[PDB]
Amino acid sequence: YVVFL
Amino acid sequence: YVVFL
Amino acid sequence: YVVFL
Amino acid sequence: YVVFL
Amino acid sequence: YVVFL
Amino acid sequence: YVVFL
Amino acid sequence: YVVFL
Amino acid sequence: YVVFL
Amino acid sequence: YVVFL
Amino acid sequence: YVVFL
Amino acid sequence: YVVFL
Amino acid sequence: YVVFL
Repeated sequence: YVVFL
Repeated sequence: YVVFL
Repeated sequence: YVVFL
Repeated sequence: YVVFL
Repeated sequence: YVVFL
Repeated sequence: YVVFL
Repeated sequence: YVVFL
Repeated sequence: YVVFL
Repeated sequence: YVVFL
Repeated sequence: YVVFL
Repeated sequence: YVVFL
Repeated sequence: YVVFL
């Protein structure tokens, strides 16, 4: 799981 | 913005 | 699953 | 914008 | 910002 | 688990 | 601007 | 996937 | 502008 | 994943 | 600006 | 993971 913002 | 899972 | 915005 | 799954 | 797990 | 801000 | 993934 | 703007 | 996928 | 702006 | 991961 | 600004 990865989120980049 | 990116989300991956 | 991937979302790019 | 792209979504793929 | 990034979160990965 | 990693978060960078 | 470029995004690639 | 690539977008150039 | 170009998008390819 | 890469974004250049 | 660049982000890559 | 790398960000340059």
